[PDB]
Amino acid sequence: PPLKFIVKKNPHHSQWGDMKLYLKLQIVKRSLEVWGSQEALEEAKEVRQENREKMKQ
DNA sequence: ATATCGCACGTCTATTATCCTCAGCGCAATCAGCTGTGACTACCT
Repeated sequence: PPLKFIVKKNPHHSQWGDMKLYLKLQIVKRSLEVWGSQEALEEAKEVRQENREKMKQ
């Protein structure tokens, strides 16, 4: 299902607020569904940072 | 004839509300990967 969000003005200045906020539980559930497991997500972020280091070098 | 009031001529000081440089989120610059065209260079059995 689509994930809803709340457009809440930032507690800081009125410079550019109106930030979107999502429920943490829904985001975690969606991430687990997409990636299968938390270990897969950890491996994905590790290989992403490794690729970032490879690209910068 | 000499001090004295009206008028003027300025000048010092102020009972009082302005212009600079740090913040998420979405559209655009960037990049790795892959492939296509052409000739080249070479290497094994």
